[PDB]
Amino acid sequence: SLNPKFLNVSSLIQYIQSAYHEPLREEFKNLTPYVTKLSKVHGPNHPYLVELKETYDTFKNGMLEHMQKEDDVDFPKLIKYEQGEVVDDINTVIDDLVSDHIATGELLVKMSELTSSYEPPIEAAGTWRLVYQRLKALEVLTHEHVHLENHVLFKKVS
Amino acid sequence: SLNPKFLNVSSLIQYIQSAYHEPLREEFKNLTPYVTKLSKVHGPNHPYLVELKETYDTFKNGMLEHMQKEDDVDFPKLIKYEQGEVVDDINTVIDDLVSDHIATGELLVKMSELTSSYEPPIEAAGTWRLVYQRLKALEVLTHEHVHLENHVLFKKVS
Ligand SMILES: [Fe+3]
Ligand SMILES: [Fe+3]
Ligand SMILES: [Fe+3]
Ligand SMILES: [Fe+3]
Ligand SMILES: [O]
Ligand SMILES: [Zn+2]
Repeated sequence: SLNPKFLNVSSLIQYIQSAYHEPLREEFKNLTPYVTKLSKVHGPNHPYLVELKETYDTFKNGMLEHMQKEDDVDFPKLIKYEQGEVVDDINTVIDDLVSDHIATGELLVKMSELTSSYEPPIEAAGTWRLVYQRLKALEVLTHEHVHLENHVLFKKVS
Repeated sequence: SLNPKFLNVSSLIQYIQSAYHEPLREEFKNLTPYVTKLSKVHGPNHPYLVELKETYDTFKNGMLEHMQKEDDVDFPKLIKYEQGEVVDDINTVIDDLVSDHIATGELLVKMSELTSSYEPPIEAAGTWRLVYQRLKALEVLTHEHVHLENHVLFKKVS
């Protein structure tokens, strides 16, 4: 059980990528077909499952583009700033990054509302219950991720 | 709390250095005079105290040179190996580094045995109680330090 205090910016970014980015990206690939099946089968008579599908999709692609910007563009800046080099939009960067976290957040709220905190109705079975199950764990994984970035990584630079 | 398995060999090595190596060095600066003093004072009265001074000093000079071996020659050889460059001598390193861990190992046992189990007599006061506390302190940081290397960093490359 590491103390993050002792991880520098470059290594903490690494941990965030191995523990959160790469695990999230993979799950978004495995879950997505289940989430679309649930909406195609039981959406016809449960419309909220389609709102769930549509919301999950938006949260999903929101994450994936966001991470790409962090990995390929914005974490490199967070490093070179703490590596001394002049990065004059460091405050801009960090601001857009929380704008993104906030927004993905109120999206996770929406999914948690629609599912009633991921408790299936009894008349759910099979896919329906797995979808809820995995989303709940994804909601948890996403909160940890962003809390680590927000309250650890973004404070080492500012 | 953070999971060390997700760090790669180079991020983990940085962690070892900040969290363990640089602390241990700085503590050896601070604690060494007290050991010598407690040995000088109540050491005649009780000789096992000077057995302790000489045992601690051996474990000190040991750790110190062994961490410089890792910092200057062997944590490089491990990074360059994880990075894909051709490092033979790799298991020769991993095997000497545990040769030195197993060493500090049975040595820390003896310091602990010498000093009841870091239990100070009823005669002890001031100097004598600080040293035992700071040693049992130091004794546990080394367990963490050499358990991290042994079962994470070394099992990463192996
Ligand atoms: Fe991220
Ligand atoms: Fe993020
Ligand atoms: Fe070490
Ligand atoms: Fe070591
Ligand atoms: O993220
Ligand atoms: Zn797109």
